[PDB]
Amino acid sequence: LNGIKLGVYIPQEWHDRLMEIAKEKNLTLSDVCRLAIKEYLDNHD
Amino acid sequence: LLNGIKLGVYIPQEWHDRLMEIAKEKNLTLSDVCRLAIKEYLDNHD
Repeated sequence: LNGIKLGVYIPQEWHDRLMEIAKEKNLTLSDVCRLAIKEYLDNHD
Repeated sequence: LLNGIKLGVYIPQEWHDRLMEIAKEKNLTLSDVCRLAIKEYLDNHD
């Protein structure tokens, strides 16, 4: 994407479970990452 | 090596500057805040 980069390290299995979701949905791992981010941010009004 | 793999995810500024603000109120790194944004998300896929 554009805008502001992230350089987070996460648990190896997490990644995988994020890579299998991204497959299943026809997204990339960034896409699904933004998904969880925006979903988090939505929780916090 | 608890953590380990790196992500590079290009996200809007708004999500960026705003995640930052949550961190400072939970006292966390910008990075903690995502780690759980992600974990919760992965939890909510059963």
